[PDB]
Order: sequence, then C-alpha cells, then structure tokens
Amino acid sequence: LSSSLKTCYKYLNQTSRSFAAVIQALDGEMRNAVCIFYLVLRALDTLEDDMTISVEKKVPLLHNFHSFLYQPDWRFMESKEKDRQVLEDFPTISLEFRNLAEKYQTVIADICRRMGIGMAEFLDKHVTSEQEWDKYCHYVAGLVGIGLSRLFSASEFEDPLVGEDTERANSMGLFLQKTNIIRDYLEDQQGGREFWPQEVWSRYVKKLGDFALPENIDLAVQCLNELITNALHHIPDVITYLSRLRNQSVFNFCAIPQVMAIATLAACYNNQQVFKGAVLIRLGQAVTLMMDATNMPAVKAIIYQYMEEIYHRIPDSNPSSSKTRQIISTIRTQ
Amino acid sequence: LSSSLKTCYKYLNQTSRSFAAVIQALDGEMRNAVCIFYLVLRALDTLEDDMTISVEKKVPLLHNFHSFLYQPDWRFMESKEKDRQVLEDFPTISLEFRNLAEKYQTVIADICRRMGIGMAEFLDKHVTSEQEWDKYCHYVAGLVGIGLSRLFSASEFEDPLVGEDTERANSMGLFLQKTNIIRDYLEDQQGGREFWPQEVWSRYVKKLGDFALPENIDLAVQCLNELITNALHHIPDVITYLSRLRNQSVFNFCAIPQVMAIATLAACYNNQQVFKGAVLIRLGQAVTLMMDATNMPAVKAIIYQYMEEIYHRIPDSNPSSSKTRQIISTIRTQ
Amino acid sequence: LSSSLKTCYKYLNQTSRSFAAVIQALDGEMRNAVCIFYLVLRALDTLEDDMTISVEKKVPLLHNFHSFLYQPDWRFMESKEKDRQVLEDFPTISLEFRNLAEKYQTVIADICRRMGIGMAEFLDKHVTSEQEWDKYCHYVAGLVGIGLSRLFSASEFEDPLVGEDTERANSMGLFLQKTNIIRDYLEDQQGGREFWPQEVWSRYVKKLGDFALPENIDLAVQCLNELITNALHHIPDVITYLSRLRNQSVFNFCAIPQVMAIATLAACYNNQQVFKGAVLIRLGQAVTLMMDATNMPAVKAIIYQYMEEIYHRIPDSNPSSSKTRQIISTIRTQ
Amino acid sequence: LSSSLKTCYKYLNQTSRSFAAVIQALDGEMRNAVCIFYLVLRALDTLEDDMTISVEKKVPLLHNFHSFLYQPDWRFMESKEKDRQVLEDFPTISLEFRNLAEKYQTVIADICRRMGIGMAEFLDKHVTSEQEWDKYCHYVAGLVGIGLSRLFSASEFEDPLVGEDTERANSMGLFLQKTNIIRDYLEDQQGGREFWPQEVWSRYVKKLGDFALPENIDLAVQCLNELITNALHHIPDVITYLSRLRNQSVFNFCAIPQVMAIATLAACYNNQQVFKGAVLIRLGQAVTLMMDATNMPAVKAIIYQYMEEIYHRIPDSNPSSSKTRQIISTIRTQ
Amino acid sequence: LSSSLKTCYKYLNQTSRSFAAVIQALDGEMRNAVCIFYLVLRALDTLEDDMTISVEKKVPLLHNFHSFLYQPDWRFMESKEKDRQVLEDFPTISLEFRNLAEKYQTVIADICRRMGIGMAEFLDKHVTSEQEWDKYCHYVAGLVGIGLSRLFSASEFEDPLVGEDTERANSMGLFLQKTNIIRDYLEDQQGGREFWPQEVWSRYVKKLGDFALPENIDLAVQCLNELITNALHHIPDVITYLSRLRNQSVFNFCAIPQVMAIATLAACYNNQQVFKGAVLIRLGQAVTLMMDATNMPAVKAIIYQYMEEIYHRIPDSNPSSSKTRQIISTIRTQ
Amino acid sequence: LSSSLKTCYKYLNQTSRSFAAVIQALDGEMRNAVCIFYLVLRALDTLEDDMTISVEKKVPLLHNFHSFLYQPDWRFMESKEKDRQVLEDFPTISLEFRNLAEKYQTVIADICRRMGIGMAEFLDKHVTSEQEWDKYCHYVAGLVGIGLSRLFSASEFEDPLVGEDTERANSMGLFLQKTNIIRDYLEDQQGGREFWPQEVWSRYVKKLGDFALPENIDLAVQCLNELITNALHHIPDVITYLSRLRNQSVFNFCAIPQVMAIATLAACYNNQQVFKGAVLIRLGQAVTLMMDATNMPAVKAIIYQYMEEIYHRIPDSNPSSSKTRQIISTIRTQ
Ligand SMILES: CCCCCCCCCCCCCCC[n+]1ccn(CC(O)(P(=O)([O-])O)P(=O)(O)O)c1
Repeated sequence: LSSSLKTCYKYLNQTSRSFAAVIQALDGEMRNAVCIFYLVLRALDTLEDDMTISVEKKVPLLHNFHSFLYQPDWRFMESKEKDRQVLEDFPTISLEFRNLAEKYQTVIADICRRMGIGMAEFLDKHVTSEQEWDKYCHYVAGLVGIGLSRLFSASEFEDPLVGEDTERANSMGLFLQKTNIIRDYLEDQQGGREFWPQEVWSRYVKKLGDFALPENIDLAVQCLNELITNALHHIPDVITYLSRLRNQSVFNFCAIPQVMAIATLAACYNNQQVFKGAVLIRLGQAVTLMMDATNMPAVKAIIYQYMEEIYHRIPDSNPSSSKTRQIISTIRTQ
Repeated sequence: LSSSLKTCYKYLNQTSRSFAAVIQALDGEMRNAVCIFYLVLRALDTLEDDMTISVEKKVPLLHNFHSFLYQPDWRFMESKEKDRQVLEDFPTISLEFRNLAEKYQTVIADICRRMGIGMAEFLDKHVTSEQEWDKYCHYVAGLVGIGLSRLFSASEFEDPLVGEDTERANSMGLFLQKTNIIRDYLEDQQGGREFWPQEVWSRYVKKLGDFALPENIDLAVQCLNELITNALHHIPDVITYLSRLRNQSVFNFCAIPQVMAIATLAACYNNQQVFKGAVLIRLGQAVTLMMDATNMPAVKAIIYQYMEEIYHRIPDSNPSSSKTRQIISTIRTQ
Repeated sequence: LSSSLKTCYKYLNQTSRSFAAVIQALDGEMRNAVCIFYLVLRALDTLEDDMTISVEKKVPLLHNFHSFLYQPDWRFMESKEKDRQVLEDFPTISLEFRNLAEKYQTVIADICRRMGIGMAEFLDKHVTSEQEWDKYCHYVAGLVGIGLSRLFSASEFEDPLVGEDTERANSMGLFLQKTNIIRDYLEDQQGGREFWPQEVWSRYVKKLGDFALPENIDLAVQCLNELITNALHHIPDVITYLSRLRNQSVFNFCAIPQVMAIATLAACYNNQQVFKGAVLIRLGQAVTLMMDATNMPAVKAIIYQYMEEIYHRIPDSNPSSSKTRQIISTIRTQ
Repeated sequence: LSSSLKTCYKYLNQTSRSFAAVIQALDGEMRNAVCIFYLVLRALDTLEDDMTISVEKKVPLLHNFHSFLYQPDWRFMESKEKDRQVLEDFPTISLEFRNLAEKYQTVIADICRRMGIGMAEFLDKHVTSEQEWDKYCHYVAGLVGIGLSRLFSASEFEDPLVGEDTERANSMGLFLQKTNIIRDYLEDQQGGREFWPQEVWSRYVKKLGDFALPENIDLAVQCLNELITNALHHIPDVITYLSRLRNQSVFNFCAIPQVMAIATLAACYNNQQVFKGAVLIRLGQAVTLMMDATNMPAVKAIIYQYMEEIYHRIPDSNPSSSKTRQIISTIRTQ
Repeated sequence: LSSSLKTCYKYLNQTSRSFAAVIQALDGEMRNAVCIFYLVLRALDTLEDDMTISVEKKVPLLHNFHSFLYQPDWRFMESKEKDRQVLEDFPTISLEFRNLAEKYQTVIADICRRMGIGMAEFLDKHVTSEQEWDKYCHYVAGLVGIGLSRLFSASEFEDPLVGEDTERANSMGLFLQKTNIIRDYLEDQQGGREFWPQEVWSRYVKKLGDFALPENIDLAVQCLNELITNALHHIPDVITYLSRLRNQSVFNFCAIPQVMAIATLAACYNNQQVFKGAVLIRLGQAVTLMMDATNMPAVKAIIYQYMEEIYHRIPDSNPSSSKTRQIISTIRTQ
Repeated sequence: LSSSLKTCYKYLNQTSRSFAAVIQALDGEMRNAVCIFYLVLRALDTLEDDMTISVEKKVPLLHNFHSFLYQPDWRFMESKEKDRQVLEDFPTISLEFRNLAEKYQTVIADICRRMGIGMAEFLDKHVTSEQEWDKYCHYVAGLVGIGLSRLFSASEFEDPLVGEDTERANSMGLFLQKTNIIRDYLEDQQGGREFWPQEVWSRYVKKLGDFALPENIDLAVQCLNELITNALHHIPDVITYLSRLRNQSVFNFCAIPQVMAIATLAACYNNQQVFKGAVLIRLGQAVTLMMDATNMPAVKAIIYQYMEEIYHRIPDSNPSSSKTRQIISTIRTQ
C-alpha cells in the first residue's frame, strides 16, 4: 500500500493520543476519509493557535486553507507549535486527501472553508455573549460534527437523515467543545488565551484571570457551574443523534467522545480543582462499569448515571442551582 | 411536559441507585411503566419497613395499598423513613400511575395487592424453613420479577413467554433477594432484623446473633456457605430467563443486577469478612475483564466464571462442600 | 444429564481455568463439540509434554492417538503430568466423543491424526528456522484454529467460508502459540524445554539458556523484541478472520484469547522481567475501559491501542526497531 | 458529481447495452470501479479489433495501454470502430480511473498490462490446440473474471477467497467466452475471424469455413457438440465461484451472465441453426420462469435444468456423446 | 375469522386489480392495517371523484371523513361511482378499522384528515404551477406514502427511520400519482377533469383539451415529455427510500408499484398513443428476464434499464431533451 | 465420486422431470438423502402401478419393500413398466441408501413400510368417499411429505417443528397429489385407472369413464370444479408449512412444486380441455412477472393472484360456486 497513507496514520497516532484507535476502527471508506479529515483539521487548528503568526499574515492562510488542499506543493515551514509536522509535510496529507472519493473531498473542503471564515473572524475578538460562544463553538467544532455526519450519509453507512440534520450534528460538536473549554480554563489562562464567555465571567469578576486568584475561588466555582449548566443543554440532541446511528463502528466513534465529555463535566462540577491543576476523572459507579459505550441503551444509562452525580451535588447556595436541576430534569423525562 | 412526570423521575433518581439509570434507558412505554412501578413499590416498601407504624396501622396499609393507587387524594404523612417523600406526595405518583395504559395498571395493581398480603403476613414472624424463605423472597422480590416480566410482554417489546413463565421470573427475584439477605447479615443484625432461615441457622447456633461473635466464626461460615449453595440453585432459571430476552434495553436492565449478585455470592463464599462487616467484591479474571453484561453469551461466560471462583474455594471440610459442587456441576453441564 | 458428560465438563474446568467459561457459552451443538475437542487435545498435549515417556514409546502414542478415540477401553496410566486425569479416564472422554454428531467427530479425528504426526516429528529435534517455528506452531496450535473453524461451519452457526479459509484460521493459532512460547521462556528453561527458534537466538548467545543470566539481559531483550516483531505479523489475518464471524458466542470465544494474547505481547515487549519471572499485565486508557471485546469495531480499537503501546516504547537502538515500526504501521493503515 | 464521471457512465450505457444496468446496481465503491474497468477494457478491445491499424502501431499500443492510464493527455484519434469515442476521449476515462482508490487502480492496471500481452500475441495466429483455446480465452475473458474478483474482495463486499482463487475466477471467464465464440461461429466467418480451435475442427474439415457449406453439416454439428462439451467442463468451477458470493448486487452481476451463457449452450446443442444464423435464447420449463437467478439454490436448479435439457438431446450417433454424458454426470453428482 | 374482515378482503380484491395480492402478503399486523387503510382511501377517493355531488356538500364530507371512521352507522348511499359499495357498507369497513391497534388507527385517521383538507382545497381550483401539482399530489398520493411508512415503523417490521423520512416517503407517492395523471390524459379528458399543470400545457395550447385534437399531436407530445421529465426527478428519492427497507413483504409492496410506474413512464415517453387511449406495457429484455422486483439490486437494474429506453428515444427536437438527459444522467451517475 | 451414486442421480434425472433440479440444489446431506428417497419411492411406485404383476404376488412385494433396502441382492426383473430400470438395478440404489446416515435411513425405511401397507390395501378397491380420497393420497403422497419433512429436521437445516407437524406435511402431499389426479383424469382413464372419488362423481354420472364422452362435457367440468374446490382447502396449510422454513434450498424445493400445482389448478378450473387433452400453464402477470417463487411474501402474492384468477371465472350456476367462493375468501382473510 501507499507509504504516504502510512505516514498519515503515523501522524494521526502522533496527534490523537485518544481517538486514533477508534478512527482506525471505522469500516471501509470512512476510515481514511476520517483520518485525513482529522489531519487537515489538525493542520488548520495548528495555524489558528500559532501565536508567532501575526493576524494579518494568518487570516489569508485560514481563508485559503480549503484551497491549499488542491495545491500539491503547499506546506508551512514557519510554525512553532507542537504538531507543526502536519503543516511542514502537508503535501503528504493533501495527496491522500485528493485520493479520497470526490464526494468526500467536497464535504471536507466545504467544512474547511467555513471553518476558516469563522476562525479568522474570531482572531481579533474574544467571546462575549453565550450566543457568540455558540457561534465560535460552531466554527471550531460544530462544523466538524456536521462534516462527519455528511460523510456518514455520503458513504451510506448511516441513514441520509444523519447528514441532513445539521442542528443535531452541530450539537455533538458544541457539547465537546464547551466541555474542553470549561476543563481547560487554567491551562488556557497560563497560555494567554480566553474562551469563557465574557458576559458570563464579567458578572463574577472583572478579569477572567481572576479565577486563578484563590481569593475568588468561590466566585470561580459558581461561574464554572453556570457554564457546565449551559453545556448540559446539548445532551438531548446528543442522545437523539446517537439514537439514529446503525453502524457499529460509527456508533463507537461518535459515542465514546460524548461519554468522556459528560464524565468530564461531572468531575468538574462544583470542583475547585478546575482552578488549581488537572481534574482526574472520578471513575466508576457499580452499574456504569458493568457496561460500555457500544449500544444505545447502555450509553443512555451511562449518561443518566453521570447526570445524577451532578444533580445529587447541586448546592442550594449556587446561583444556578435551579437552572441546573431544571435541565437535568428535562433530560431525564425526555 | 407533565410536571408530575418530571417529579416522578426526580424521586426515581432520589430513591433508586441500582435501577434509576437502567430504568430511564428502557424503550418506549416500558420506561414510564417501570419508573412508576418502582415508585409504587418503593412506597409500599417504606411502609413495610417503618417500625414507627404500629402493626394495627400497618396491616391495613399493606392490604389496601393497591387501591390507594386509585384514590386521587390518598397519601401518608406519618412515615419517619428516609424515602417518606414518595408517601407524602403519593398523589403525584398515583396520578401518573392512572395515566398508564390500562394493561400496565392491571399488572402493577395486581402485584402491589399480592405483595401487600404477603408482607402483612410476615410482620409478626421470622423465616423458619427454607420453604418459608422462598415464600418470603417471593413476596418481596419474586413478585417484582414477575411484574416486570408481565410488563415487558404487555408492552410487546418481549415475547408473551416472558410474562407467562412466572417461575423463571420468580427465580430472578429470589436470586437477588437471597444474595442481599446473605450479604447483609451483619448490617441487619445491628438493625434488629433477621432474615436468615431459622431452620438452617439453628443447626449452628442458638441465636442468629451469635454469628457476630468471634468464637462462632467457623460455624457462621458453614451456615454462610450452605445458604449460598441454596441461592446457587436459581442460576439455571436465571440463565433460561435472560436467554429469552430480545430487547437490548430490557436485557441490560435484567442482566446487570443478576451478574452483580453472582459476583457478590462469589466474593462472600467461605469468607469470614461477611460477619465482620461489608465484603468487598474482588475483581474478576482476565476473561471477565474482557467483556461486559450486554450480550447473552458474554453474560453466560461471566456467570460461569464466577461459579468457578466459588468451586475453586470449596474446602473438603465444609459440611456443604458436596452439595455446592453438585449444583455447580449441574449448572456447567446444562 | 449424562454422568459421563457431567464428568467431561468437570475435566474441562479442571484443565482450562480460563477458556472453560467461553466454551460453555457457545450456542447449541458447538458447546459439547468444543468441550470434547478441548479435552482430547489436552490429552494429546499431555502425552507430548510428558518427558518420563521415551521417544520410541511416545511416537506410536502420538501417531495413533486419533484411533484411540474409537477404542472404548483405551486409557494411559503412566503419565506423571498434572492433567494426567484426562488420560487415565479417557474412556469417559472418547465415549462422549463418539456421541457427537459424525460431522464433528470427523473434523476432530482428522485434526488429532495430523497433529500427532506433527508432534512426533519435533520430538527429537528443536526448532531451527523461523519457518520451522511456523511449522511447529501450525501442528500444535494452527490445526486447532483450523479444526475449530470447521466445527463452527459444520454446525451452521458460522458461514461455510469460515471453515474453508484455513490460512487465517491457522494464523489465529500461530499467534496464540508464539505469544505463549515467548512469554513462557523462563518457565520452559526451568523445565528443560526449548521453543524459541535457534536460527534466531543463536545470533545473540551460544545457548538459549544464557538469556537467563543477568549479564545477557540486554541481548535477551533484543531477541525478545525480534520474536515479538515476528508474532505481530499474524495480526492482519487475525483481524480478517474475526471480521468474518457472525455468531456472538463464536465471536466471543475467538476474540478474547486473541486480545489477551495481544495484551501479553504488549506487556512483554522490551521488558526485562520476561527473563526473571512473570509479567504483570497493566491496562490502558478510557477507550479501553469504555468498550469491551464483544464487537468487531471495539476489538479493532483495543488491538490498535495495544499496538501504539508497543510502538511508543520502541527503542531506536533495538536491532528490530524498524521492522517493529513497519509491521505496526501496516496494521494501523491497512 | 463530476462532469467526467457522468460522461463515463454515458459511455458505459453507449457501449454496454446489456449490462450498464447491473453494473450501475453494484453497491458503493464497486460501482465506479467496475464502470471504469469496463470502459478501459472497452477501449483496449476497440484497439485490438480495429483492423485499420498497422500491426506495428498496434502491438505497442496494446502493450503500453496499461500505462496510458497514468498519462492524463493520452488518446487515440485514428480509430474507425463504432466505439471510437472511448479512445478519442480516453483522458476523461483515465481521469476517473485515477480517482479510484489505489487498490482498485493497481488491480485494473495489472489486468490491462497482462491482457495487452495476450492480445498482441494472438493478433496474427488463430487458435490451434484446445490448450491454446484456454490460453486465448484467459487473455480476453479469464483475466477480466480474475480482475473483477480482486476488485470484489478489495472492496470487502466479498470474502478474501473470491479474489485469491484465480482458477475459479478464470473459469467464469472461459465459460462465457467459449460460449459466445461457439454461438458466434457464422458471424465470425462472415467477418474473417476464426476462433474455433483448429486441432478440433481440422478433424472434421480442411477449412473452418466449410462448416457453413451445407454438405458438411453433419460434421459441423459434430464439431459444435464437441466444443459445447468442452465448455461444459467449466460449470463445476462456475457453481463453486457463485456459491462463495454473499453480496446481492455482486451476485446478480455474476450470475445473470453465467445463466444466460448456460442457456445459450443448451439452445445451440445439436442445433443446425448455428451454421445458418444466430440462435434464439430459448425459454425453458415452467420453472426458471418461476425461479430467478437471485439466490444460489435457484441458480443451481436452473443450471441443472439446462444440463438435463442437453443430456436428453444427446444422440448415440455423435462421437462426443460419451464425453458429453460423462461431464454432465460429474456436474450433477458433484 | 370475522365475516366483516372477510367482506373487507372481498372489497379489497374488487377495488384493487393488481395490488390486493401484495397487500395480502404483508407480514403480521400490516396485513389488515393496509387492507383497511386501502379501503378507507378508496371510499374517500370515491367521494372526491363523484361529480353528481354538490361541491358545497362534498367539502364537508371530505373535511369530516376522518371522523366518520368513528361513527359506526355512517355510510353514503347517494354516490354513483363503480366502487360505491365501500361507501354504502362503510360501517363494515370502519368496524374493522376500529379493531386495528390504537397506534395504526392514529396514523390512518391523521392522514385521512389532512388528506380531506387538501382535496377540498382543490375542488374549485385547477393545477396551475408545478409546485401546486406537487401540493395536490402530496394530498392525494404523497400522504398515502407517509402513512404507510408510519404504519411500517409502528408495526416495528421496519426501522423507526423509515417512518421519519417523510420527504422520501412523499416522493414515492408523487412519482406514482404524476405517472397515472400523465398516462390517464384521455380518460380524465373524456371525464371533464383536468390534472396536468396549467403553467405547463398552456405554453403549448390554449385549452388543455387541445392535445386531444389530432392536429396538435406534436405540441401534445412535447408537453408530455416535459411532464415525464418532471416525474423522473423523483427516482433518486424512490431508490433511496426502497434501499432503506429491511422487511421482505414490505419491500415487495413498495417496489412493485414503483417499477410499474417507471415501466409506464417509459412506454409513454415521446409516444402519441397517450392521447389516443391507454398505452400498453410492452417489455424490456435479457438482463430483465433474469430478475424480478424482489431485491434492491434487481429493482435498480430494472429502473436503470427503463431509464435507458427513455434516454434512447429522446428526440433531438424536443424542447426538454436537455433536461431529460440531465436528470437521467444524474440518476445514472449518482 | 461413486460410480453407483453417479448412476443414482442419473436415474433421478430420468425419473423426475419435476424434482431433479431442485433436489440436486439441496444443501449438504439433504441432497443424497432426498435423491435416494425419491429413487426408492420411484421403485415402489413402479411395483404398485405395474398391472402385469398379479395382485397375489404384488401384495408381498409392497409389504416387504421396506425390507428390500437391506438386501444388497434384491431386484425385480419381471417389470414391464417404463421406469423398470430402477427395479432391475435396485441394488445400485439400495447400495447408496445404505451409505446414508442412520437417521436418514430410519425415515426412508419407515415411510416405505407404511407406504407399502396403504398401497396394497387399495389394490382391490377404488376411492369411494372424499375421506377415502384423503387416505389414498396420504399413503402415496402425504407420507412422502411427512418423510421429507422429517429428513429436513434430521439434517438440522430446518427446526424439529417441520418434521413434528405431520398434519401440515400431509397437506403438502395431498395438495400435489389431488392436483395431479385432477389433471391426469383422461390419461388415467385411458390407462384403465380411476382415482376420482365415487361419492363425488356418481352424483353427476353413472360411471367415472363417462366424463371422457363428449356429451358429458358440462357435467364433467362441474365435477372438476367441485374437486378443485376440495383441493384448495389444503392451501392454508401449504402456506403455513412454507412460511416456517428457513433454509433457502429447502424452501425452493418445497415452494416451487406447490406454486406449480396451484398454477395448474388455476389453469384447470372450469376448463373443458381437462377432458380432451392436457392443460398448459398460463402463469405470470405484470405484477408477478416482477417476482419468482423463492421468498415467502412473493409466494403468497403468487398464490393469491392464482386464487383470484379462479374466483373471477366462477360460474354463478356452478353447483359448487358457493363453496369455491368460501374457501377462496378464507384464504384471502387468513
Ligand atoms: C415438502 C413437500 C413434499 C411434497 C411431496 C410430494 C410427493 C408427491 C408424490 C411423489 C412420490 C415420488 C414419486 C417419484 C416417481 N414419480 C412418480 C410420478 N412421477 C412423475 C414425474 O416423473 P416427477 O413429477 O418428476 O416425479 P413427471 O416429470 O412425469 O411429472 C415420478
């Protein structure tokens, strides 16, 4: 087989410590299509995150990235990010992208283009409102869920409905993105970047960096809970999306990340550790550990289990305690 | 939508730890039917267990419980139990109960009726013979297995045979109940509760309480092993029962508790720790770690594995050693 | 139940503390067929391992073992091996063997016939080339995989294509055997048994036993990694074989031993402990704990994770470093 | 959808009156893969059949045809055959060939390379021995059967065995080819083409053209039956091949041609009309009409029906009568 | 077996010449559900077609038809159609309707209600724009498709996804309706009813009746081909819808009507006989004879076969030729 | 491989123009078991029908036929029948019979034993009542269906139920036999054979032979219709039997003859030709021309359409018209 495709899977394993295995487990055509999708996305993300690239220089690269997929010799050699290897050897990745069936190239290129537009659009401004937060998450993750969904339908491995329902697919992305943003608060603060919606933290402190100051630990945990509360609103759509899947390999690929995300929100809920160091995922409830995330009823059980971990811990004092219980209740009676 | 249905699910998660998540993961009509069935059973249980309610008041409550389901305003405000909330706000629960398709009401009402009669019967006595132990377990657990089964069949998510074969359904309940009774010897002794068959424990000591005395530990373990051998006899029926389920959400619901009970019996066998406190369930073998309880073949293997954990520990000096091997031998060959 | 059949399952559990459970979970006729097949193989294996039986007396026993299946009174009372009970009470075993439907009998007799010839051939000599290693594994393990596959097809539980593809069925056996031979180095040394191919370890030390001397540890690990690299080559065939299976009970039976063999290889890689005693099997990330080994996509994911575990610990200086990377690369990509 | 792909399918329907339909019905990837494979083979046949091409310009074209697939601009404008359009717009066809997954490209390219050899090799010489007749058919039909089988397996829609067993794939081709060659006796003669094996007809006349001559009819029908008996030998392999198929779209694609071919050999057997004109595709018995060629058992029954239809019309007179009855006996008892 | 159900099946066979057989072949509960669903639709249609009915008296009948199903004594004796029996004995029909499971009644009732509205809405209105043609069709045929899909899922013989996909379920109906409307020109003409979209025929003649006039055959044909081209646009959804089906009985039920519709569009395309009467169904050949319409690949082969017959007969003259090739090309390629 | 087994299939194709094809298409062990079964029955039938054999001598031959299977040298040289060949070379067939598994031999021997008894019993009488018509058919046909059904269940390709439900299996044979007896009236009459039940035909004419005389043509047809109506009664059981089969090869073997019988009755209904010559099957129809007889839903549809073809031709004045409409109505509603 192609040695360039082997190089691609090497990059996938280098850049995805967690999902390389389940991506490689996808049946037939989706395997390479998703591996390449992941890689071009990692290249785009590396370009977005690289702070040694001024905004004026970066915008045209984000805007035209989707077209670089068709420039056999294009590569980027000035990146200082950890995964700069995918940009420097981008010709190897784009070569394999161009070997994918055209119907997949069309989907992936379309996604990359729109993602570029949104990313550029967000280089000179922080996230203000929650509506803006959803817009940003849509661009960096929602679109990925939409892209992947359109590939599942185009491959016929899933029902045509999966790719058409862009809202449910967008939700899969928004749930994971918000979860990572919430969990990575401290890391992003030392990195010099702010993603938490300004309209939300500006009501607890005046500098998002303030949640790093112990004298505001309580105020932080309250804002933390408000965002987690905001994230939980996507679960109904996550369940609906997962319930339409019928291909086992695709189901594992989609379900596992969502379960991990919910497990993360659970561990972070009302946890002061989010503002000190890493939050190690609390592990196992007798029943959750009895099943895995490979069949829909089990995934539901696991999700509901984690729901309870949050509910049974909602403090009365918490300013969001009522909104938290409400959404968890709405999810339970779905 | 219903504020009452959301309230029922709130109580479910509040009062249920081992079934809340799996109950919510059930398909269609079974979801609400089992949720409410669990709440009405939880209410009856709370009454049955409240020792501040005199026998004079308790007998009529148990006997008539089933009709309270149809008395819109019925409720009980004198319970001193932890879950008393389901009794005080029973109208909400019964409201949702009368809301179920008539066929489910038939099942739930019939079970509460027979359950109330049986419980009322044991308020003044302890379990003597092994025949009375089955009888007692049948009233508090077997009937529940039979009710759930009849509900699965009524919903049509499972074949009629499931609800029809009451003996197998009964064994499902007896196996869980006998396992809990055996495991909680000490926790119950400290609570003034006795459930071990007197006809059995009397052959070792003059009082059931003596098994808590360090000098009778050897006799306690012989009694312990004998009771466990007794429980093992239900396994063939448990396997026959689970092997007939076609619906995944139902399978998950029924299999998990059974496997957990089996692991408990295995962890308790010939273990002095049963009489010193709460016995820890040592993990499984490499093969059990490789599979979960979500498909029948996997459950059989898990069950057969825990059976060998017991077989491997049977000491020739134990007075039940021979009977313990026989039932396990029989289970292996079927 | 048959007392003789009850006895076979007693022996099955006595000699197979790990596979007995999955064998007993096989659907219908495969259950007894595989049980008996395992016991006759265990008997044949015990004859081969017994060093108190001279070569001239062992050769006839191995060559004619297949016909004894049809001699009701045949047994062997001189073995001193741990599982000698299957030989001393073989009449009970061959009895249940003659009870199986003829289509299973034919496959089992054929495999024992061919296996006996192969075992006899290696009684005198030691494994020289890697090609001979393959031949020896083919005889003691590959034929078993082939026999089993034919038993799955005959029963109609698996498609006839499973039984027809002898190449991959053979690979299934070679992978398990090579893993066991690799892991059991020390144990085989302290037993006067040599299974590592000579044309391989001779390039590292003068006597295979030298690997047991701490001053050769570095050399022992290099040879270890070379053999492990060799075994990894069977994985593609293992994945292809497992992917063709349709019956759940058969899939569980076939996939679990493979995953465990892979976990083992992952643990032993570049591990000095292999040459000092036993190796403690660790365990990986959530993807591993979020899914079990009962569906193909999940088995693939588990295998890919263990592959990365080895890939990540590959030392540049290792003489097989490149080959290890390329075989793992092939598995990842294709 | 690419304009070039639409054009490819437009050509498919132009050049394939009786098949574009079942090719367009193939699942997923096999669709375009077989469409293009058919088109390129069409272009190669157009060159091999175009007598307005000097043998020295042709031989190199047939030999290097396989490499033009990678040359974007290659084309041929001097063809005057009816399907001159595929050569004239080959760039469009080669473009889509290069968009196929690499694993399909290598299969198609390899087959054209080898096919180009055999064709050039038989550009000047007619078929002499029967051995040569198989060689000839292998080069123009067998390899196509082998090529398709490798595509079927590489797509994973069919088992790995379908692609590996080249002899069986080869036979599917030989059978169709010999059948058409037999049926097309006259047309070939009224066109200067001689495909019937010389070493066989030379025993009936002096010039293969003498079969059209009315007085030699008896010897003609005698020769015709001998060839038909020769073709019948491929049936066992054809049944074996079809028996391994599991994908319905592939099964329809493979089965129809073989059944139509077998039906043809039955209509031409001991039929004088073969030397007077084209023969009609005679129906059959009430069956067939009541069984489609959509499931292997049905196809088997249909084949036997036609076998018997032939067997019956076997005159003791004919010199091949012995061999004909023999092969049909083998086919029916197998 | 009730005599009212027997009577319904008598009516079924009376009013449905070529579909009673396939309806009777439907598995389990779908059998009676569709038989009954077909009869209520016959009734409601008999009313909409009856002209001796006051438009102002007809409207209310259409609007309340859905409720008549629940009025035991309801019936209509003033109708003067051929299928008036289903109206005069509606109580026998509604009676059986009320015997259907609740879940099926809900669907059939709901569809009849929405259908009733649309039918009324078009009484004093002709078909103008093509979008209106789709609205009318959606009301008389489209909703029928949606109802059936819902019944399939409700019965659980088809995946819930079948019911959800209302758009493709609707296209199924539109395809059949446009086909009959196009084919039944003359008859409807000599009946006083106009269904062909005004915006379409107007661009050819002043009065839709003109096409009946011999001197306009040409203009008539062109308008014909343009409408046919309109209907062809539904094949992609048809193919997609049928591909999702998993139950054999349901497949036959949905596929057959679709195939015949296409076999009609082919027969009629560019054929003057359409205006001079009712054209015949006159075959296909070869690859067809080898396949019924009981498996997706065969239905695709059949569909593409007819698509070809239309494509070949496309007059270079026709003002829609281009659009005709464009859609047939998209159907071929995609 | 066997020269004798070769000869057996040779005879199977000379003595079975209606079952050879589908028998030879049976899976695995059923193939030879059935071929052999059909050959012994063939021989047994050749004895019973031979009139050159005195009754005095024929009785012993029919009673001990089941025993001749175990007499390697048994044969009959004095047969004058057309298929005498199977009796003269019976050892060749008895030889193969003895090569079959025992369970298959048990079935063929038993049926051959019970079949010899009934045939002998009818050597002296003609069929009187309709009850005696079922009895005669039971011995010569019903038992063949029962035998075959048991063979299917012993080979395990079908569940035990197929062989257990002797009633349904008997109805299969009765439908075919009655159909054949009805169709072969004339042929039989000219051969001096009479199978029509006297209690039925004596109500029309004085002697069964009178239906051969042209003046009795109308009376003959009415009797014909009454007999056809009788036979139709077995169709519900035919459908039940066919629908519970799961092996495709068995399904085809069972469905095809039945559908053939149904088509024949439909062709013979109210047809005067029955009494002048042989009737030709006018099968097919636009809708069924889209189906074959290889899947249950299709077989049901095909059967139903044939029922309608009959229902449509029922003469009002026909004395059995009521009964005919009744059975057909029942078949429609079941
Ligand atoms: C599961 C359904 C089983 C249905 C079994 C129906 C059995 C009907 C009675 C058959 C007994 C075996 C007769 C073998 C010899 N025989 C008797 C009559 N025939 C006539 C024929 O040779 P054949 O119909 O091929 O079997 P024909 O081609 O002239 O129709 C042949």
